[PDB]
Amino acid sequence: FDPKPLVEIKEAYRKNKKFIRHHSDRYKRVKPSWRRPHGIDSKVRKRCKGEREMPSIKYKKPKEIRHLLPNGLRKVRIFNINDLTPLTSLNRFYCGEIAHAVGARKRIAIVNRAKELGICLLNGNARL
RNA sequence: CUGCGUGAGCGGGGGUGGAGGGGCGAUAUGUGCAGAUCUUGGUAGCAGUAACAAGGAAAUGAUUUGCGCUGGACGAGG
Repeated sequence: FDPKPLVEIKEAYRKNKKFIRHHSDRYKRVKPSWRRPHGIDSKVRKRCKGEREMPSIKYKKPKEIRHLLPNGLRKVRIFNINDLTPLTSLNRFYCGEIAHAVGARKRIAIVNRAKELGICLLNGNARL
């Protein structure tokens, strides 16, 4: 089908590189979120041997698998019972997710609609 | 603890918590920090360290005995 052969092209493009800020393992006041250096003596900016590597557009994914869920579908966020309506002509390419702040009274209503329409839920079986 | 994004960042799950919180378009800005012998607050190592005190005794201590030298009044100040 759609999910099964895509999940193995997705795995061919997985990188395990992280892009962590220089010296963030040495000072607690430097946070790990990425920043580019500007110093007059900076060696990360020159790409010397041994230093951490910088991010760039040559690591970006093909358009067909970028943002794919691990099971092979696209994610949609759902707040209402009326949010499921557009997922009827396409219920084999999407996987719904119920927002965190929706209460358990309304979650019963959403979970029953999606069962009688054949729509996958990434989030069901929680807070029940 | 876990998913997505080259990245700035954005989601979901289990505890805690006990009242509010968001998306999208235009618009107004006191709009993003590692440094300034930066400002204010809190906290380490140094270190239980330097420095200081432990005043002669007699089971008891209104009794016996050993040592030091300021002692008593008026004014200012309190």
